[PDB]
Amino acid sequence: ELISENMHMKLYMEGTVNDHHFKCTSEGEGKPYEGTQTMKIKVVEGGPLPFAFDILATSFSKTFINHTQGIPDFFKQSFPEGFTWERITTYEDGGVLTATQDTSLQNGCLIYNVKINGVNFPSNGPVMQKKTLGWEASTEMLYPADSGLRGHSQMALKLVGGGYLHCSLKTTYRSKKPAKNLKMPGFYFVDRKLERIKEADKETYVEQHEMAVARYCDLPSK
Amino acid sequence: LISENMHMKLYMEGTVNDHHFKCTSEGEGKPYEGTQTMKIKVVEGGPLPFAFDILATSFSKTFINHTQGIPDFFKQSFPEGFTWERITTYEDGGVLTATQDTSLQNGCLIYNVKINGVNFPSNGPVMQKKTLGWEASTEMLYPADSGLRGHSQMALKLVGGGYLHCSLKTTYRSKKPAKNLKMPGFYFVDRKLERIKEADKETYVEQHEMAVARYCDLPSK
Amino acid sequence: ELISENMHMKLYMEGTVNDHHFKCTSEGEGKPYEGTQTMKIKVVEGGPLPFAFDILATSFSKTFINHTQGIPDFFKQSFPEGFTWERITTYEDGGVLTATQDTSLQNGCLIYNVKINGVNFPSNGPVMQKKTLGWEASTEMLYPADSGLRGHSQMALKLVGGGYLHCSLKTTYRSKKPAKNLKMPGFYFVDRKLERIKEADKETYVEQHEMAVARYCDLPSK
Amino acid sequence: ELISENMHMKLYMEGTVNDHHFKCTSEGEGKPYEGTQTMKIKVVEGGPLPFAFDILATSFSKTFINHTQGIPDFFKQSFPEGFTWERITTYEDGGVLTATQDTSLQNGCLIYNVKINGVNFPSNGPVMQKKTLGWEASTEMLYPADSGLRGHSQMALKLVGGGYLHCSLKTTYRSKKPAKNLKMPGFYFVDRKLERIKEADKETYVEQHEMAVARYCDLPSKL
Repeated sequence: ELISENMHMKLYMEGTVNDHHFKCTSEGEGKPYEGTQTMKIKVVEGGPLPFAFDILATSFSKTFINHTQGIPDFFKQSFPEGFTWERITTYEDGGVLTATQDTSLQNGCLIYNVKINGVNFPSNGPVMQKKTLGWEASTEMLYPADSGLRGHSQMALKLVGGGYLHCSLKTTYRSKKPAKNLKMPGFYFVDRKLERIKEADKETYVEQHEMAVARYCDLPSK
Repeated sequence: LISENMHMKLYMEGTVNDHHFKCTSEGEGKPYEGTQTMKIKVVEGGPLPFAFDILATSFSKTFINHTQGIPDFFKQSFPEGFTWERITTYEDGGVLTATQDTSLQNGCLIYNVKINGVNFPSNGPVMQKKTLGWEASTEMLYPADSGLRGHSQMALKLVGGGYLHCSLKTTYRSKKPAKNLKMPGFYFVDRKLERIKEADKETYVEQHEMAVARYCDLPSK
Repeated sequence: ELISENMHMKLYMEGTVNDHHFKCTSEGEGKPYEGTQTMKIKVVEGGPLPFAFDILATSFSKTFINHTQGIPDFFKQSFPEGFTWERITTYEDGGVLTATQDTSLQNGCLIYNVKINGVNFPSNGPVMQKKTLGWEASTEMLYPADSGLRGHSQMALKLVGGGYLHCSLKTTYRSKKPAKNLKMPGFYFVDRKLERIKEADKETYVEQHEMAVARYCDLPSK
Repeated sequence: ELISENMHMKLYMEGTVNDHHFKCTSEGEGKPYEGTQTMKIKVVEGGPLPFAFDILATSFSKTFINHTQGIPDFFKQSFPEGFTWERITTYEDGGVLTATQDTSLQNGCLIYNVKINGVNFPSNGPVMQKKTLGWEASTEMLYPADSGLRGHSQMALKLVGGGYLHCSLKTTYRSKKPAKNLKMPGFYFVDRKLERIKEADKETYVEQHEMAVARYCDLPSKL
């Protein structure tokens, strides 16, 4: 395939959260079939960001899911054409972050381009006041809808002092390959753990590692 | 206390949109293995004009297998018991809200449920009965609001192959004083709720649930 | 017709908010065609309530709307048979209150039967802390949907210390009269001011007054 | 003062709805104190759009609100520096449109820069099917929150064949003036009517007019 066992990525991100404009770039590498990857990210315009970098974590990679149990892999199948995703993340204290993303393969490097637009993050809440400590593990459910894949997830943001801020994600993933050339999956889950591995200079340099494994529910039917 | 085999007794009243109804049920399960079966009868208001699936999560938190040493909020709560309060919101505007009392009286678990559903659309899948039961789901739980907050989503199978989506937001509240309980931190519950029998236009239903509490499996760092 | 210019009502309410059960009853009088009405409310079981009584205010009367400009009156038309309503109110701090109601006409008296179910009101928010100070005015939009009338509104709840807690209402009103026997309205608006006029005994006795007037938007068109 | 009885505007817009990229520009003029205005709009990249232009209507001007009854005018007071706004629009059938906007005054011309990001518009919904017929009238409620103004509104989109698609708007309006150089409004309403006046070329050319008037509830209080 066009997708080898070891892969590199380059990403460009532009966005506004509330009234704050910024731009980021990243480089990473990963193991697409093993479902692991690492991104090294730079905030290159608008830094330091007045908000916790955590709210941008999920906008930095769907090729790198280990699909088990024979679940067809919508993302890997989509090459050489590529795919797009579009998401809304809604925080329980009224912040909203939308993202739309293009994924292309050029010269055997994955290229990501992301546009972020966040609005209504409370100015005295944990995100604008940087009281956050990263994400717990999460499970997304995916299934065919709207001519691609729909994904639904919920995630919990660790807060200083031991509490949690909740959010939900609703995504639609769309293949640039025609649908007659795809073996579509049915309903399944992706478990993931996205972890900050280091940061420097007021979150203007960040490293992230994710592991992502696709699976069915392993419980028996009666 | 709660044994390896327990029985349960349930009464439920509610209104969906404008339709009033009552159900009862009786069950038998294994709390530490986290399996259970409920045998349900619609006793007033049957046949319901909406799919019975929307009532499924309202018929049992004692019956979760809490593995990996996770403190068990529900089993710990007895003899005093606990409550839960939930909103289920469907993507097409239906909303089902539920509040529940769990007691224990002479070795029997006793469940009392009130239901209030609104805004279920007239020509949507629930009211037109085009649903085919729920896929498996995962709830995340963590302390909040003086008990445990649970967050789940679920996908209702539709005739023809599609899905209707719904989010659940629950608060579970122990009747046993905070000082007498060991709280868990963040964890998941995986479950599979299946209809195993029906009859008489969904006025008699049997459901089986399996539920297991765990942490994420994935290597860290 | 059966709706006179001066009318009485009696109400019975039952419900639970989080884990707290309660019952209320009330009696009222008002002027249906003028859109004004007063309800005198008693909390008869579960008093005193742990939550602000404000969250129950909108669950205590759609016959008393002044329908102006010839807008057909879905509610006064539905008698003698009556109507039902069902609503969800969603608070921006995670509280949710749903209510289902039956409105009948018996010996010249309007009879209301309300069931309340409120869930997830945060223990540190204004409702549970009893730090609220009543509602601002609001405007509902209504239009035919779902074989009845759909209503959408938003309300602002005044808070001790200043500022507001926002909620949104989504309702469906349903006539017990056949469609063929109703003149349906098109799209319109109802302006209201609901005000607490009296309270005693830790909110176990309350008096509310509402003025409601239906209209179209009066702005010139192009 | 810097805001006249007649003002002109220029706008630049960049965005993506679902996976479709586009840019728009427009110019208009209007009467800030009578709260009327007209915008003529060109799609200059990505046209003809595969979605209903109606979803972009509210992202093309808060200076043109007639603030009656003495209500302090957060927007007109903010000049020469200007203000920003950020909004989420949520459609009952799953589509979401967020927008962030900068409003500036340069050369006695009002300048708007907008970025749109919409996601998850259903393929068989009226918006993706271009089966919409413009907006009914609407009311916004506004009050101080978060060091700016919070706005909540709801709108009904007319549909081919009858009936409506609902959406809610939640906005935060932020002044570039510091708070101690502003007289802040309390709670109030804005009534508006945004109307499509002309269109050409499969909606690649559109004229909208809006009238907006600030007011309190004029029902009598019993308190």
